[PDB]
Amino acid sequence: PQLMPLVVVLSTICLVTVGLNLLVLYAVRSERKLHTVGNLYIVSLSVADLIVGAVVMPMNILYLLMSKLGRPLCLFWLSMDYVASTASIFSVFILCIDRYRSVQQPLRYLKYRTKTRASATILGAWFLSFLWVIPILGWNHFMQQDKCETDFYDVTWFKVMTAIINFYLPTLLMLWFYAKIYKAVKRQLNRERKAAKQLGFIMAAFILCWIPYFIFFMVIAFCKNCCNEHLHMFTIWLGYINSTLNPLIYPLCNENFKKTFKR
Ligand SMILES: Clc1ccc2c(c1)CCc1cccnc1C2=C1CCNCC1
Repeated sequence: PQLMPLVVVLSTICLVTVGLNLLVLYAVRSERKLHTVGNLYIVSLSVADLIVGAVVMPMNILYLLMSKLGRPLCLFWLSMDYVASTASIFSVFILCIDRYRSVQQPLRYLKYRTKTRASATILGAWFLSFLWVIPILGWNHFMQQDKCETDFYDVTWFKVMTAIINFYLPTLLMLWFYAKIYKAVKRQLNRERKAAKQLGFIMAAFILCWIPYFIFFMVIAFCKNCCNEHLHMFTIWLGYINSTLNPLIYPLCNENFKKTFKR
């Protein structure tokens, strides 16, 4: 009776998130000058972003309006949320791989940046994401140990290991890549400058949005009586606000999106 208007606001977030994602997808599939050989990489993120919104928005809202469906639907919800997040933070990983390779002194380079390899690496990211999904459905039947939380919530060590891997290794390798990109930018004395700003703003938006979620998650990872239902919702939804913002963060630095966004 005192939290429903907030639920309505989070529901209103859905329309703009889905609209922005579909707008980016249509922009890529329309303009040849915008149909860049590398833009397809970021498209993966957008596609993942779109999935996120849908597969998370009503269901999680249906989690808030209701108090504490069945097993298959909620399990699929968790699995697809996990695959969407992993696919996003590996589309960004592929983007940083490609920026690192392309800005590294391109003498015997620029010949491994085609579109077939773009599709191949996107397919590989999707396949590895599904391989990460498989544990969500099959935590049981592999090991032998009303609400539907993560199935391995009672297992602290696996939780810590997966969080550590899927945050540190992407984010730390990404910071390495961004630092070397910035070093190359500084030594190479504007489109490259705006690409650097785009990568920097995407980095700032995750780090800032998913540092509270991860810090509180890792505090939970060793103690149970340390976070209620409140200090977690306000972090998950800042992260999803970040996912919504990324389609609008794209034109801020790479503003070639002018004509296609105002057709
Ligand atoms: Cl960068 C990032 C940030 C958060 C998460 C991931 C990736 C996926 C892996 C992962 C593993 C253990 C616990 N939580 C998660 C995350 C979730 C929970 C499900 N809903 C989406 C957010």
